[PDB]
Amino acid sequence: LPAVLPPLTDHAGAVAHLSRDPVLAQVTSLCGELPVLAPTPDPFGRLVRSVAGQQLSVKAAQAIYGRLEGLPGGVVPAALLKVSGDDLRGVGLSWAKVRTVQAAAAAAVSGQIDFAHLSGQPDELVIAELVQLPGIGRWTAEMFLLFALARPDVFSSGDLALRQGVERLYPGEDWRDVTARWAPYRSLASRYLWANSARMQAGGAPL
Ligand SMILES: [Cl-]
Ligand SMILES: [Cl-]
Repeated sequence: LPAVLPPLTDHAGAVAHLSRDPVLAQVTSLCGELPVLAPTPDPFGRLVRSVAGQQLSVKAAQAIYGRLEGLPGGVVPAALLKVSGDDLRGVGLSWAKVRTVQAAAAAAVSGQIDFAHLSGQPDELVIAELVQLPGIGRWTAEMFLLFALARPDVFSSGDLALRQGVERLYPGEDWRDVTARWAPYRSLASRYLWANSARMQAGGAPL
């Protein structure tokens, strides 16, 4: 299993590598600079945030996480296990999200997932353990690795927007080939695909 690649501290090297693909050379120059992501000091809390916010507006997502933070002991595994399913519903969580949050907390206290020690674990091992939680599939696990843990080399082949972008920009090409070239910077490449979609949604000119 590939060794864990550290988060980027700057994007200069990444953009030069990606810019070897003339499609990304254009996309990166049209979209400009993207902020450098810092790996979270609290993977558990960031997982709960992600789960809680799913399908909600940005303001609603922040609000509900704020209500979780307000429960006794906050967004900490042992504390969350002492809150009733009824009081978790009470903060506004769907039953599906209650079950996911309880399952994640339970996995933390039982040692099934060691959220304090993810940094040494290869992407696929972290993914496999997250996937075993109800309501967390591969896509959610991969989004977590990319955005929460700031891992540099994640291409989520289940992300509709990424796949549509590759289809659009590289018609007739094998996506596995296209995206392999971007390694070891598939996460930044993905973020530039999402940025390009947002650019097009704002009225931008196509490639
Ligand atoms: Cl909800
Ligand atoms: Cl998922």
